[PDB]
Amino acid sequence: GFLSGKRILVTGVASKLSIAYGIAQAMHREGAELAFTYQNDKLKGRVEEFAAQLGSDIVLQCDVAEDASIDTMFAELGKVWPKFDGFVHSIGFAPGDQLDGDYVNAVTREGFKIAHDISSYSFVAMAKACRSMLNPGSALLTLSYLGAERAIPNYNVMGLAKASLEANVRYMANAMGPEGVRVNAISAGPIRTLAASGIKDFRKMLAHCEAVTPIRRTVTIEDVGNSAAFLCSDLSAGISGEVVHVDGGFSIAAMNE
Amino acid sequence: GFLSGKRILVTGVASKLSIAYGIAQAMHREGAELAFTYQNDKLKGRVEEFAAQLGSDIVLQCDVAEDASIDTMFAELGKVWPKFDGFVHSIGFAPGDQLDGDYVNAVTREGFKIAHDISSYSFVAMAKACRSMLNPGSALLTLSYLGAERAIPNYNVMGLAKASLEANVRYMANAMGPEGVRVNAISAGPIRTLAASGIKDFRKMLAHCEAVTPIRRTVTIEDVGNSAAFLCSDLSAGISGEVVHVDGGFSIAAMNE
Amino acid sequence: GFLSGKRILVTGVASKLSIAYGIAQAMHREGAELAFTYQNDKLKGRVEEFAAQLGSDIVLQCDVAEDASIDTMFAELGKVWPKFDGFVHSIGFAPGDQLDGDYVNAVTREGFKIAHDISSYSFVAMAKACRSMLNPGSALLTLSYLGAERAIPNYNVMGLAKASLEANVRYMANAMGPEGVRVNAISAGPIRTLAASGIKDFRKMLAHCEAVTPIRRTVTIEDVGNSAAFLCSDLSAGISGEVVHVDGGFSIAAMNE
Amino acid sequence: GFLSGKRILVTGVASKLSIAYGIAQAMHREGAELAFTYQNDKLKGRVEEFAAQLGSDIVLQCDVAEDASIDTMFAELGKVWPKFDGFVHSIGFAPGDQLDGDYVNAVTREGFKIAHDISSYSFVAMAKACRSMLNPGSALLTLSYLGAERAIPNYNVMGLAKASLEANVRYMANAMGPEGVRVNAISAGPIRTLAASGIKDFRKMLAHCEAVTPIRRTVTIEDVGNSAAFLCSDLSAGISGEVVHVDGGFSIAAMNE
Ligand SMILES: [C]C1=[C][C]=C(S(=O)(=O)N2N=[C]C3=C([C]=[C][C]=[C]3)[B@]2([O])O[C]2[C]([O])[C]([C]OP(=O)([O-])OP([O])(=O)O[C][C]3O[C](N4[C]=NC5=C4N=[C]N=C5[N])[C]([O])[C]3[O])O[C]2[N+]2=[C][C]=[C]C(C([N])=O)=[C]2)[C]=[C]1
Ligand SMILES: [C]C1=[C][C]=C(S(=O)(=O)N2N=[C]C3=C([C]=[C][C]=[C]3)[B@]2([O])O[C]2[C]([O])[C]([C]OP(=O)([O-])OP([O])(=O)O[C][C]3O[C](N4[C]=NC5=C4N=[C]N=C5[N])[C]([O])[C]3[O])O[C]2[N+]2=[C][C]=[C]C(C([N])=O)=[C]2)[C]=[C]1
Ligand SMILES: [C]C1=[C][C]=C(S(=O)(=O)N2N=[C]C3=C([C]=[C][C]=[C]3)[B@]2([O])O[C]2[C]([O])[C]([C]OP(=O)([O-])OP([O])(=O)O[C][C]3O[C](N4[C]=NC5=C4N=[C]N=C5[N])[C]([O])[C]3[O])O[C]2[N+]2=[C][C]=[C]C(C([N])=O)=[C]2)[C]=[C]1
Ligand SMILES: [C]C1=[C][C]=C(S(=O)(=O)N2N=[C]C3=C([C]=[C][C]=[C]3)[B@]2([O])O[C]2[C]([O])[C]([C]OP(=O)([O-])OP([O])(=O)O[C][C]3O[C](N4[C]=NC5=C4N=[C]N=C5[N])[C]([O])[C]3[O])O[C]2[N+]2=[C][C]=[C]C(C([N])=O)=[C]2)[C]=[C]1
Repeated sequence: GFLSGKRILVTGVASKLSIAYGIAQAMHREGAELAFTYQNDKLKGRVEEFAAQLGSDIVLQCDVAEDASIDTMFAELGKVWPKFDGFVHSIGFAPGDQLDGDYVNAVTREGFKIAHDISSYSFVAMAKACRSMLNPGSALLTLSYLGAERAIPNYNVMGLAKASLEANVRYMANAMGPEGVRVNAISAGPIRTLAASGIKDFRKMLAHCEAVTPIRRTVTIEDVGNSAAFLCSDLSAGISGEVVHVDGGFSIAAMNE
Repeated sequence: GFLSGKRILVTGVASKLSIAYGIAQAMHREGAELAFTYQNDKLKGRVEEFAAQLGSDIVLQCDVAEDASIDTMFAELGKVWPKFDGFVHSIGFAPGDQLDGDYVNAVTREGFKIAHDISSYSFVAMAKACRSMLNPGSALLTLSYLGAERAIPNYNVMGLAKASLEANVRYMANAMGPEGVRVNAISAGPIRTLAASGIKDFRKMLAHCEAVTPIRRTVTIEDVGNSAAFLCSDLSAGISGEVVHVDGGFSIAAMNE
Repeated sequence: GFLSGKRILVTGVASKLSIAYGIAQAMHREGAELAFTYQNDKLKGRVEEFAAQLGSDIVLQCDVAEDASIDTMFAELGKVWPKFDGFVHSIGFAPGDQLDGDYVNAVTREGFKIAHDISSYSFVAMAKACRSMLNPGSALLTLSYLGAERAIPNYNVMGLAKASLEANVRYMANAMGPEGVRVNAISAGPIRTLAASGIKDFRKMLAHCEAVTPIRRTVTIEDVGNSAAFLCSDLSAGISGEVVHVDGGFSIAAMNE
Repeated sequence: GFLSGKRILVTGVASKLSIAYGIAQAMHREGAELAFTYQNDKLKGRVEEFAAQLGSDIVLQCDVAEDASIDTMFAELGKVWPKFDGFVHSIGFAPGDQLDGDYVNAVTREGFKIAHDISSYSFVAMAKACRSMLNPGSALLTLSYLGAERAIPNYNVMGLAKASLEANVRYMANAMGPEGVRVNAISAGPIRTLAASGIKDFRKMLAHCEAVTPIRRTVTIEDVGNSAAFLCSDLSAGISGEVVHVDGGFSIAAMNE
């Protein structure tokens, strides 16, 4: 496949509904060698199981809240992947109280802080820590949301964190391009799922989106995974510092009703 | 390849330096069946020759200045491709007097008109004419330039035409998504070439670009072709109405010096 | 008045409800000396009457479709204002057939032509004609619509025209900057009126807007007039090449329902 | 004055050269009643003196790092202004180590934290504290920089902070709109000063700008003050959630050299 020869590290797998699961599957199908991380002991077994299904046994703990955890993970990856071709950052977080109702009333100093630490800083943290082990032609990827560009109900502070993330993509791209590294983000649409969200009234969001999206449907983790694989392959060599909208055209339309 | 089974029509091939040549090569490598058009008798033989090299013998005349030429071409394609999976619009034009010096002084009613007719209207003209023969899952693609988003010296009126083009992409995406059609544009960087441009002081443009581009180089028709092939494949199903910047991050940086 | 000592030329007044009327009223209130042009005989008296109310007797014909018309209007204007300080361009026209239905179907070569010629080229056309009559510190203004940036049902090719116009603003800005001239555009939201708009199902556009607009109402020609006055005044000295949205935060929110 | 009958609170005055000083001067000139806050004891007298010149004796301390500080400042402010009409937020801070060199290297968890906390969260923090003291028709203003939108050498994490701030503007705009409050930001260009900036090789930023800025000069706190006054006045009633660029067309041109 177009990823054959590539050794990628994938984060934020938590279930078969996880965007990163979809990305992992796709990258594997295009012939990449994958490594996985997990946040805690609660997820360890699920990921190990998924890993194995995708021919991997490089499963490491990483909680991006702790620089030490990041360092230690990269230290262990190195034993087996002294050098590698990048990573997919699919992590995010904020306290629930934060995503409910009036943004001004909801937001707090600490929530803002957490949302931004986990959801935005963490991406560069990882780059900072594995910078030396990345190969030229390596690609870093993160996932964002329209929430960052427009004010979305209930999305509240994640909107801010995402905007920070997308700026991060650009500052990182600029900093690392000269050494062979490309950095982009995929801004995906709300994915239709069964589970339950943090975004309040997500179910509606999905409903409305399908009706007014040019392609007339929500996207899938497949849709998202296919773009990520491309964006992480040498086929995208000319693209860096970009936020690609994978939302079936939702963002470019208006008043479709 | 990821384009296997796909029947694409490619325009604007004029030489081995043509962006569309690069797109054609790439699409062919990913297993698509290609058809070509040519503007006039002066180019007919070169294209026929390229076509053959890419296993095609569907070479038709099309001058997008004439609706009749468009209709007639689509009529003939139909004999052999009653239905097909889209097309790549890589056409553009403006009178030379137009791209030299102060924009206000240079621009004229007629130049503006021509630039916009050929460079922007032509894309929807083609869609209008082959709408009925497109298959669900079909993808339409055009090529644009930063010139459309920023004021670029000498680029003058093409800048306007390009802005019209990029708006066209969105209006077309919105109109055709519901029937299975996706429409995007690639905004490519200035490509390093030997030939001579219409854009005055292009050589400099290339020079400056390489120095301040995050990847530290100009892109290639390969870079561009690889993105187009992806954007025309089912791998991009979740992307429509988008203007993807394939310029190695040039647009996202500033004052790099 | 912050406009005191300015001679500004106002285009496209056609009723007490026209956006240009509101721009005129504000400018006059802020101390500007005004002049008016009208499109054709049928509007002569009306405009002649408004002008009276606005303490002016400078009323000329000008059909932007004709270069000679523009040359002449300025030739005449200069008999009384050999130098002035900016002209407000509130003009645009598409054939109605163009504004209803599927863009791709509705669109036509001629329709496209006319829309851009009148709605876009015209703005530079006038700049070009009075360039030497302008004083340092002059400012040119035009009026856009969100349709330039997003696909909006029925707006169709007007959307492409506006996009072209907004690109014009920057090119013009970049060319006349060094000689003391600023060029900007105001992108107004839909203004609730009683008459009938050439734009299809506009009433609904109105209803929807107020509900989801952050300020919870539609803007007035008053609101628009005021921003207009400011942008043509020395108070906006640091602003050029700008598309200022004056639509109550509408373009920035998403899924407010 | 178009600000007559308004009570506006001004933040971040630290010298005669501070952007807030210029915003104050303009607002005062346009008839606004002003109040000031200072960060710490070391600035008390200075601000107390400016205020005097600006016909005010409302001078309070406020360190946005502390919620209690904000609560108290407003508690005190309310003894004299139980209701007012908007506060101007001209505050931001990063640790210097952060602003020099390779972003990825320079950056650090704490640096990132502080930058966003002070430069971004603070703005909503204040909104949140005086929300009930605000009159219908109030307006909040903040100051950004192009670094939010583009990667700029050395600006580094401040770039992420600003991006976060600009997202805040929209979220805030969308939340307080219905209750009569507008929120906007002015993205100013680099202002030529004599002192020394915490920002690295800034002088050069200055030199470069004037050369390539469409108006061919840097903006003044005067230019910025004026736009500021307007945006906090009823004249800008139709404007909310907006990032107005006040940098002489700089962000819009490309390759002017
Ligand atoms: C409260 C809350 C939480 C969280 C959040 S986040 O994450 O951020 N998100 N989510 C979801 C969503 C979103 C958006 C929209 C919609 C939805 B977001 O905002 O973003 C997202 C993210 O980023 C990504 C992913 O997602 P998904 O796949 O879905 O997810 P999950 O499965 O859950 O996963 C996640 C992950 O992460 C991790 N972490 C956390 N924390 C941590 C971690 N790691 C390490 N460390 C630490 N500390 C966990 O574990 C998991 O695994 O993508 C995105 N998106 C985008 C777009 C769209 C989407 C959808 N879904 O549709 C998604 C918020 C709130
Ligand atoms: C004067 C002048 C002319 C022209 C023009 S255009 O075309 O538009 N262009 N070119 C170039 C350039 C540009 C931009 C930038 C740079 C450069 B533009 O603006 O755009 C472009 C286009 O669109 C496309 C393509 O290109 P290329 O590939 O290079 O080209 P060629 O080879 O030349 O080819 C073209 C074509 O077309 C055709 N046509 C015409 N006309 C017509 C036609 N067809 C049909 N009909 C009619 N009527 C011919 O024949 C040929 O084949 O892409 C683009 N780009 C973008 C970006 C970048 C680039 C580079 N190169 O770098 C490109 C202008 C002015
Ligand atoms: C069918 C058609 C379509 C369109 C047109 S227009 O003009 O272009 N428009 N209208 C309306 C509207 C719009 C948009 C949106 C909405 C609505 B549009 O597109 O735009 C507009 C314009 O531009 C301006 C102003 O308007 P108004 O004021 O409303 O209107 P009127 O009153 O009618 O005025 C106009 C004018 O122009 C003129 N012209 C024409 N042609 C010509 C002229 N002049 C000279 N020459 C020539 N050739 C007449 O006469 C008159 O005065 O603004 C805009 N806007 C924007 C935004 C918003 C708005 C509202 N309304 O809301 C508006 C056409 C047709
Ligand atoms: C090292 C560092 C960095 C940064 C900062 S900041 O503030 O942030 N900045 N600065 C400067 C600049 C910028 C940008 C660009 C350029 C330059 B930034 O980033 O920003 C700015 C700001 O925001 C505003 C204002 O500024 P200015 O006026 O210039 O300054 P000053 O005078 O110094 O002021 C400030 C203020 O703040 C305050 N704070 C702090 N912290 C705190 C406070 N308060 C309270 N609390 C707390 N905690 C002090 O005190 C003072 O007063 O604007 C801006 N900008 C924009 C644009 C442009 C510009 C110019 N300059 O050009 C500016 C820091 C550090």
